[PDB]
Amino acid sequence: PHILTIKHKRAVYYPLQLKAVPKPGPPGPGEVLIRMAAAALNHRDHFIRQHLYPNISFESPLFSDACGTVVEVGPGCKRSDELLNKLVVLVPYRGWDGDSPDGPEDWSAFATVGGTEPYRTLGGGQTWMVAAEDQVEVCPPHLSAVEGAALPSCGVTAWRALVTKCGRANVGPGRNILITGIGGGVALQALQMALALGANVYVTSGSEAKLARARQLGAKGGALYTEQDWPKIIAGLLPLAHPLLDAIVDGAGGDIVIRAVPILKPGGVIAIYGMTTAPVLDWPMQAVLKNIELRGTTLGSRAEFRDMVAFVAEHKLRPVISRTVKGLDCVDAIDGLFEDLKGGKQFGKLVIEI
Repeated sequence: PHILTIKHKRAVYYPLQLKAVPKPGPPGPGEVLIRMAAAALNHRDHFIRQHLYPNISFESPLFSDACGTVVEVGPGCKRSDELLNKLVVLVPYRGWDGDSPDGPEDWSAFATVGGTEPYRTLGGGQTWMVAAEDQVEVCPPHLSAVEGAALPSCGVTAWRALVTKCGRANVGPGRNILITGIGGGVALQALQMALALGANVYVTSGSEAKLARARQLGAKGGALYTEQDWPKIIAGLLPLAHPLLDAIVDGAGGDIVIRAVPILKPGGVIAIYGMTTAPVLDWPMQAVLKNIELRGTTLGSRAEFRDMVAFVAEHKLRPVISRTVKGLDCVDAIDGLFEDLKGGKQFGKLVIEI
């Protein structure tokens, strides 16, 4: 019965602390007890380690991705027979319900769990977890604990960025979707989802090895953003019957807007979920004239999460996994997965078997 948190140090990097804590008690009313099986590391957790993320905590278990087996259900559980002795996935947030799709109703109530305040009971870096029967969803029956762990926070982000940010009309048969920086956690998730939705999915990478792996997964074409004319290369791959891109799922920022306007249809959506390059963009006047909308997105509503797992459970989508450390005890191995995150040279998710 352990828990994995960061500890104080003094441009910083907090070391990992393995604390032995008592086993959680019986589940309260409407709560379920979860035997943790696997926790996936996410890109957000790297900024927590350098304090570049708001509301970090030296007491909350880390990782926003948790997958475990519900062992005990509490009194008054309406999803009891649905969750008992089954693998479930935690929603990686609270304070965002399905009745407000545009965003959380109260920004002061919304918080991202995992290594942050105030929800110190929710997190993947722990052997046990007690949580509400509404905060978990039934893990797709075809995924292992490692695969289920790699889904929640990067799946609902990609799911929302397609069906709501881009628009279901833009992720269908005959539509052209560019997904920049294939190999990242979020870009891979949408690569599968946009293909299963029926789009003509094209990708962008920095290495020729990552490009080929993307074509192995179903990418109808790709380019290299290291090439000074990558919009024109992607432009050439588009069919004659529809020579333009419908929407873009970018998570790098940079010059994406000024590069993509000439190859994007009027009314094209640039659904941005991250800005790794620079914390600012470049909005040209040609994006205004083309009625182009840069739609920022992050995670998703509670209904969009439930919608997400059901879509993955139906078409049997599986996430690519890069590495996997067998043991929350091995803190040096878990630390190794952090250096591999910073390097940005990866393809798939980095998970930890609990």
